[PDB]
Amino acid sequence: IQHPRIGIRPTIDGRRQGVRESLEVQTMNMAKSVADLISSTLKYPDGEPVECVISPSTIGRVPEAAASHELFKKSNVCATITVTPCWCYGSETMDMSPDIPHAIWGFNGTERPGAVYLAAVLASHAQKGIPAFGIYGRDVQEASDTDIPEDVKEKLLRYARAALATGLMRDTAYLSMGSVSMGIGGSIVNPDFFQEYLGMRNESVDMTEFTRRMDRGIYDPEEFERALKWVKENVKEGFDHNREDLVLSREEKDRQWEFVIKMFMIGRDLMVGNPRLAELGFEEEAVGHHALVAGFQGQRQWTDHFPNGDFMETFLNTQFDWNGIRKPFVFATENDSLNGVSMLFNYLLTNTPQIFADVRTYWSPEAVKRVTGHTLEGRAAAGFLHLINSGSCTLDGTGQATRDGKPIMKPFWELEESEVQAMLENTDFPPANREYFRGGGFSTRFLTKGDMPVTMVRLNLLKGVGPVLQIAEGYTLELPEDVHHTLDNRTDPGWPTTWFAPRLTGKGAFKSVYDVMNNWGANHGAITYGHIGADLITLASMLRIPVNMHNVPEEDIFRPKNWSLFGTEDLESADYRACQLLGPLHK
Amino acid sequence: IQHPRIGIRPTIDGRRQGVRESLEVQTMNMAKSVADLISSTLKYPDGEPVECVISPSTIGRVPEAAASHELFKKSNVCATITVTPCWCYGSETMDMSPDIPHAIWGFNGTERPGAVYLAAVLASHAQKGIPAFGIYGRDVQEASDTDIPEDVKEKLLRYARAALATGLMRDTAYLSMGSVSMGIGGSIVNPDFFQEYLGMRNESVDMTEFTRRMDRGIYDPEEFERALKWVKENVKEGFDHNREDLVLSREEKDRQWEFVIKMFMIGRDLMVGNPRLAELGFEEEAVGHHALVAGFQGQRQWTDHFPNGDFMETFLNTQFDWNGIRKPFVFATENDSLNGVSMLFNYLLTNTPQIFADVRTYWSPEAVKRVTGHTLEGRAAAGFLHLINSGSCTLDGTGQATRDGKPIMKPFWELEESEVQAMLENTDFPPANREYFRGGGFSTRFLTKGDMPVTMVRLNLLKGVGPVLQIAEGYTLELPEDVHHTLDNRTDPGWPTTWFAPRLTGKGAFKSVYDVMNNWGANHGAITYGHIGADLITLASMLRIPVNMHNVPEEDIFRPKNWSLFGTEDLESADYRACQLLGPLHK
Amino acid sequence: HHHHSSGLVPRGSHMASIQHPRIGIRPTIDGRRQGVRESLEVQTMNMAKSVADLISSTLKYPDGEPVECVISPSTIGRVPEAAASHELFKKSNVCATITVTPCWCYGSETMDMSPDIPHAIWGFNGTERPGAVYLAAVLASHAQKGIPAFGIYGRDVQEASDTDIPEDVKEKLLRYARAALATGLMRDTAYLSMGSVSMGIGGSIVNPDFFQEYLGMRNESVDMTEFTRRMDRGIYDPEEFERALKWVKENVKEGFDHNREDLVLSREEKDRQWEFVIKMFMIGRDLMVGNPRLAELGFEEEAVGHHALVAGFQGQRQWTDHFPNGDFMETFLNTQFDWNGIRKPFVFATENDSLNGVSMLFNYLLTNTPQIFADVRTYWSPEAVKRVTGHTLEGRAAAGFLHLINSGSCTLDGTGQATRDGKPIMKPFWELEESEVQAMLENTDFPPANREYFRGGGFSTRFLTKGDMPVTMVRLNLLKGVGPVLQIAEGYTLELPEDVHHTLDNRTDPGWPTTWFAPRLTGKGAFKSVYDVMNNWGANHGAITYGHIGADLITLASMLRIPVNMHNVPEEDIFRPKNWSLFGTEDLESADYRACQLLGPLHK
Ligand SMILES: C[C@@H]1O[C@@H](O)[C@@H](O)[C@H](O)[C@@H]1O
Ligand SMILES: C[C@@H]1O[C@@H](O)[C@@H](O)[C@H](O)[C@@H]1O
Ligand SMILES: C[C@@H]1O[C@@H](O)[C@@H](O)[C@H](O)[C@@H]1O
Ligand SMILES: C[C@H](O)[C@@H](O)[C@@H](O)C(=O)CO
Ligand SMILES: C[C@H](O)[C@@H](O)[C@@H](O)C(=O)CO
Ligand SMILES: C[C@H](O)[C@@H](O)[C@@H](O)C(=O)CO
Ligand SMILES: [Mn+2]
Ligand SMILES: [Mn+2]
Ligand SMILES: [Mn+2]
Repeated sequence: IQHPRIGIRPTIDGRRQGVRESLEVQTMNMAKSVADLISSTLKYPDGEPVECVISPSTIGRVPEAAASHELFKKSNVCATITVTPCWCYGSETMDMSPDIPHAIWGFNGTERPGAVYLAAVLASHAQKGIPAFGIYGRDVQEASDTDIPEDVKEKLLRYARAALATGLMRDTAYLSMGSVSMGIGGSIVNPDFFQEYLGMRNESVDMTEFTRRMDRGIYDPEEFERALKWVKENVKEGFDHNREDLVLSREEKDRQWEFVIKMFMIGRDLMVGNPRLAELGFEEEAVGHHALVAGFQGQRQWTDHFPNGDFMETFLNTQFDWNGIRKPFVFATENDSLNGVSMLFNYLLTNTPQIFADVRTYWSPEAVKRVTGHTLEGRAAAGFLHLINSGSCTLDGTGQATRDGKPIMKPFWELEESEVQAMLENTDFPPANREYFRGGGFSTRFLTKGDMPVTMVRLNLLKGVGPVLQIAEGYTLELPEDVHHTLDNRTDPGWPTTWFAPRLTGKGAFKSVYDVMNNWGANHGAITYGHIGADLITLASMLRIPVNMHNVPEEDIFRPKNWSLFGTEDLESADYRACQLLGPLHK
Repeated sequence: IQHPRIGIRPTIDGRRQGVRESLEVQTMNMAKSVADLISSTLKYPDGEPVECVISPSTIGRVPEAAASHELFKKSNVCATITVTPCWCYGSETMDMSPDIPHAIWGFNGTERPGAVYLAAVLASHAQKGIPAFGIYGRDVQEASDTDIPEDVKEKLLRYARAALATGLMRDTAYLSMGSVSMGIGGSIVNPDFFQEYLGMRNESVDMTEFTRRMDRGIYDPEEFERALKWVKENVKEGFDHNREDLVLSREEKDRQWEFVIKMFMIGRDLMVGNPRLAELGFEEEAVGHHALVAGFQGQRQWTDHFPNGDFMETFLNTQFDWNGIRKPFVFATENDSLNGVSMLFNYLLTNTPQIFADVRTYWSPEAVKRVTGHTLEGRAAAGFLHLINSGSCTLDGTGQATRDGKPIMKPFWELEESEVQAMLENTDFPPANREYFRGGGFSTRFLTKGDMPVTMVRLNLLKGVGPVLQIAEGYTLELPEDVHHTLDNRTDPGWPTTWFAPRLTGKGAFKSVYDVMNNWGANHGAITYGHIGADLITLASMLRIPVNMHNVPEEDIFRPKNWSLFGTEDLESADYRACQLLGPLHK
Repeated sequence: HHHHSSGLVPRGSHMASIQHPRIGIRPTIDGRRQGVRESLEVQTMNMAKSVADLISSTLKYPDGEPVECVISPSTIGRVPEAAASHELFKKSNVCATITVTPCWCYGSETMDMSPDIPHAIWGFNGTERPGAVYLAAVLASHAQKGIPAFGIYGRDVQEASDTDIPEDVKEKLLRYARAALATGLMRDTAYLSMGSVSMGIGGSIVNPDFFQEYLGMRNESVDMTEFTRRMDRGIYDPEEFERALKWVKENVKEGFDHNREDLVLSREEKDRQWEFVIKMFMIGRDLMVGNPRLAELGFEEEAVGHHALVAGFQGQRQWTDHFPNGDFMETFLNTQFDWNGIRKPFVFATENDSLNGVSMLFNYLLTNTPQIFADVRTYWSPEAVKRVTGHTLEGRAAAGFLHLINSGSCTLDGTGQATRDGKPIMKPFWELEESEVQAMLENTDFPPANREYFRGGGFSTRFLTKGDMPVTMVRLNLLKGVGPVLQIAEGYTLELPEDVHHTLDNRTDPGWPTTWFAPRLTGKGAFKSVYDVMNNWGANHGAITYGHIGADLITLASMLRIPVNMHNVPEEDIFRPKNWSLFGTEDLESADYRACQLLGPLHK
């Protein structure tokens, strides 16, 4: 995990003998306010505070712009924010970097035309096709007012979180383990997508590597022993649903517990390397694949023979193991790289682990009544979705973490001992259903606490357009206990469950919960704690991915200012137009 | 100012031995009705009545179409209107000129298929990609009914005014004086825009020319003397806000009054020439630059040394000076050529002078209450915009002209003596603020009467798309006198002020007055008397400039009939599509 | 360094200066370790080391400094080493990449993904390991992923443990480096228009999209009133001025006055105009690069300049109609010395012909030699020469020639008075001897401007470029809907017989400077005849450099995805990214247009 910085660029009126000198402090202050707001509010996936850099001076004329540019280049700046309380020149003071986002915050004061620079400099951005965000506060502020108003903070932080996400993906890899899984689209990996849109590389390992490392001892054995121990004490084997002649013996299941632990270790070591492997004389294997995100093909070839990926998938995505509480490793079942990236967007925006799930069933109220007798009320009133992965899910997905007595998924550094324990307690691990996975393994079974605000997310590849994003904000549901159990046993009671109801709007594909599912573009979703729809819209716009479907309210949509020039009425079409024309960042 | 004509083309059923002869008069009459409606209702910027030409005969077969075409070519026709009460052939009778607008008015009668030609001939236009407007009245009329119904007149006149505007720009120049002003986008002049969209040329003069003409006596000295005299008697020097050591002596200010007068003269002579200059033996300079519109870079290089452009800018845009009441010369501060064209659209559509202004502040109700104590009511109820140029503004912008006891900006030929006097009385000219303009000059200070209906307009260049138009209909505001003075002194009390509130619609960027400002694409606006939004939409469509933002009601949107084929539901997207595909007129 | 109040003032010596873009050198290696990788480490890192030595010991920045190279933190075997590398280059100001290897490496795992900079790959032509094999493989990935890369592959199999770079490889590495560096040097700098459009000249209608999209460059502009403001307000170094005036009096011979009788200026006026043009120089120079002395004299805003690597003075019409012209200014900006000493030139366009300026800059940055700005004035056919002079042309002039002669100004370096091995050349400033500076000054005078064209006055530059010097005439033109296209014509300056020279000169504009130019004809395309070459020249201006740099420009242009519409470079010298050949191998021109078309400018 690198530390992309935000460059704060304080532009000023270049005229001296009065004007410039009188604005120096006020201008430099706006920069500091912003550096501070970011560095005290946002954190990298590793929990360290975000870092900003200010331009070496205020920017009144081009050479100051150049020096600012000089400094940012060697400072690993992934986005810029310009701030000004006055009029400044524009093409003379603007950042020209075409490969990063930019925001301009123009102080809404009267003494000095701050808003006038803002709009002028953004005209130049639109005219020169360098997308920039415009941040203009609602209320005239006093020339001395030191505060960042609330509307401005919201825009600054949305921007910064979105920008940071682009900053963190850049130059990292997606690691495929295997390749295509059962003809699943997102598992037919498209490097052009990663390269053009995300600035990302593609790495690739045949699953035989897993076997190789196992046969040849290419993993930490002190670590294996500590892990076996930890797993026995912490991980409860669940009910075996397997038919008589497929039920594995206790010996065989025990051997498989060892195996799937080894799998988890190897996956980790693949993604990020492991110094320990150099100590054991596997100097090459030790470096890893530089993967911020990976996936495991699994079915059919691997899972037909060897224990499945559930354990590995589950724990890679979970914020702890025998080594302690930690960042997750964003990881995709069935090597669904599109779902992986969907999860990755969510993760970089929140610093929270991410649920991978099949969108399994839509339950209409009529069908629940028929099958269960129960009439749905509250959030489930309008029907809902059975989100359930084919074996694995982040343990944080239980929703056992708590804030203000409500369920959440937390960044790892905020997790309490008791919370980790609760996730463990409320999960068991049923043997793999051997008709689907002759090779065995152990799935992950739990039920996500209800009444938890979440966003469900999917990237899809549309031929001849590229990626499109769909967003669905909603809430998890708790159902009556009898209702849950009827719908569970009828579906896959061996796998983890989340009951999801999306917020309806009466607009678009959100007229009804059916319409949502009927417009979902894959069998998979990434599900995050939090209502992060607006954040995703912004990120999408930074990366020029059109948003085909969302239920974020129009007022929170925050896009580079030049999107408006493609239209203000038909935001969706304006969006496709802008993305179409600008194309990906790294064409 | 040339006199573009409208070609009226009366098409008829070619079948004789009865049918044709029986329709001759009725058809020829429709033409005359239309020629008359236009020539008695519309006027050129010089006040002369618009001129029409009818085809040399009715058009029943191609050779009549050809003769019509022959005649129009040598008749300086800038748009056509076909009129018919009957069925006619279509591809046989249609105008093929691809570089001008066309309208078809099909009489809504029953005896004879007039509406049937209308729709057929427009199909051909759409099929052959020659955009045409369709003008069809709501109510069946009697075969003898000689009247142009109201819905038809509205469409005919909207079309004609829009068409005439394209007619008047064509083959004229924009003159830059200087080039880029303080990195302002619209001042980085794009000749492709002028050439491709407006059929216009680009002329260019370094500001040194101004100095040259001054040192070398290249202006009318009899005119200078009459002007000095007139300015002393009519122009009141305003309060000097300059700090002690910058305040200029009375001698020095007097020298500067002479200078800025000379500036005004030279600008005029540059734009349009001056026979007087040939008499004084400056035969070359006398021809001018053929500019229908120009701009003056001003800052930073000129204004840092010499008296600023305010006076010149102000009077060029004002409908009188020491030589009497007259057409304005559309003229842009800071050489903002985009604002200049915005003003020019407005001007050719109305024959009224045009306010150039920075969109300075958005005043929310919360902020007014905080700063002033006052709670806004009436039109200002929902917040408003401080429109204020950095020194200059058409004196007609005072709003001292009156119709039915309401403030207006009038075409010059309608101005009364007392009205001109009132504009003068209610304006003074404060010395230039020398921290911004070391070189001095005198700004233009007044406050625009409130409760005046206006449209604010801006053209923006969107990279890889081209120009896009934004329209904002609203009203000027009168604020409580204490309220005005607080907001003024706090901003720039030395410059001219217009308080603007746009009409909100709940659609698009017009949900709130903030949203309007937040979606304004430049620091500048052109502001015209009148609600001319619908006229601008039409003109935009003629020139294939997409409209990105407007608050004109959907029912008044009047575009070539083939726009509907790009869609009837999503008018904005249909619009971008059509403009995208057709491209500019002179590609 | 920071102002006591707000914000920046020139460190300095000057404010904006010549950047030091690095070439990043990536040694890639086989990832396998139970013997193989270790066995190749040394030979691999040597390749890298020796390439960095080749570049740093041969090539210099415009300021005379050795070019800087950066090596990857390690040999590159798997992605994470590539990431460590990219991580280093991102903060080391790397303008281009060279991958070297003697062995097989894992293509897409090891490749550089930067889309905004050139990449070359050199595969050791050895037998022991698949070096070329990596070369072809990784180049295939570049073409598949649309990230252009150059392929350097030596003609003759080398022994493992030969550490000499073969001559043919050297040629390619240095052509690449030279071109790559020109890209890196232009990037993030600005073009400053002084004035804007001059007499309706195309390239003087400055096009920011070109600068931004193609060159990664900014556009600055001041109206020429800024000169008058500075002159009137003393915004220029007056101590400097006094030295300059004295040096000019001593070193600048005023030329014969050709003016119409009633337009001839008095000695008093001429002397005033002399002071004026010197201040114009100082001011134009100050505008471009800034001046610490301006800060000292209290003009802190001004002191900073316009970050201008290249600039232009509009002049005509409205300045030169009134004040002395910019000939003196344009001349000395492009000349490699003045009162302050021998010095890099400041690349500078007459008539604000920005495209000429960019053509000049291409040349400057490829060669470190100053640049001739010319009107391509007249094509002299042998028949017209015979008719007009009675002389039958021979040697390099035999097939006719072009009269190259700017409308007043030209680099004094373009006299061709500097010398190497008996031959006339133009040199980088740091190689110029005293004799040579002196020679130039002695072979140039400065005629009063022609007041029928320049009522304001001033002084033109007049000299004759020495014949028999290899030169390249260059021009970028803008094609609507395509973008920039580049035309190149290699040839020689000519020494005409003296009678022929004076007859032709005096019919033309003997007040201006002359280069007589013969382009190498090839029988191909527009180089069938000297006439054909002029008839296909796309502008009234050209940029002429010493040397034959056609191949270097071709490589440059491919890097910036600028097509070459016309060049006389031998086909075997054409050195473009490997993927250009996937666009075709017979029609190199069309392939080049398709490739530029598709890839587009670096920074769209
Ligand atoms: C149950 C979990 O086991 C290990 O991860 C411990 O290090 C954690 O802190 C937690 O107690
Ligand atoms: C005050 C104005 O002065 C001159 O323009 C007169 O010709 C006008 O008619 C008017 O009176
Ligand atoms: C005319 C003189 O020529 C050389 O002597 C230079 O070293 C001096 O600086 C001056 O340029
Ligand atoms: C268990 C199932 O057969 C799985 O193989 C498959 O349905 C999925 O997980 C859906 O992608
Ligand atoms: C007076 C100001 O400094 C002006 O130079 C500038 O703000 C404008 O007029 C805005 O375009
Ligand atoms: C004297 C003429 O006007 C010259 O200035 C003219 O031929 C040129 O320089 C063409 O660029
Ligand atoms: Mn699945
Ligand atoms: Mn302004
Ligand atoms: Mn010339």
